[PDB]
Amino acid sequence: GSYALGPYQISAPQLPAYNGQTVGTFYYVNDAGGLESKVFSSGGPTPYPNYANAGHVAGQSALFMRDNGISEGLVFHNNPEGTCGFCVNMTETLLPENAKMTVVPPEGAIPVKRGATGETKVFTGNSNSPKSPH
DNA sequence: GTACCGGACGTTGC
DNA sequence: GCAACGTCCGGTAC
Ligand SMILES: [Mg+2]
Ligand SMILES: [Zn+2]
Repeated sequence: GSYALGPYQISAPQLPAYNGQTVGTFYYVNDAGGLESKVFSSGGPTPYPNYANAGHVAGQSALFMRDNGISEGLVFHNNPEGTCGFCVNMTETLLPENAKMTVVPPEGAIPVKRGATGETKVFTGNSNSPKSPH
């Protein structure tokens, strides 16, 4: 399908085959009207190791939106197992208040473990901010 | 190499 | 109310 982001109607872009590391592409709209994109990769150092979803594509996207003050965003990833239950329950925490970010798993995704979902999830950030690690 | 630990948030089962 | 459970993660004990 095609998802709306401001005035744009964007579909899923080409992503590398899932090798074991989840790679994703994140789209937003700049303070002018143009469409910008950034690639996020699983792993890497995170400022919140106390949140199990901070190392994921959805968590890195949420933290990016919080840092750069982005209100709307749209991310596509390539993980066939879907979006983990952590990213389901803690994204709105990580996300700044009233920020809208939809996470689109690859089409045809099949969850395996508990909490993982294969459908699109539209998160709405809550007034809660992430707890400091120390 | 395998096997756990662990913060943290909401869900499910009891 | 409480126990298990969820990583795309590192880190620690065998
Ligand atoms: Mg929040
Ligand atoms: Zn996740």
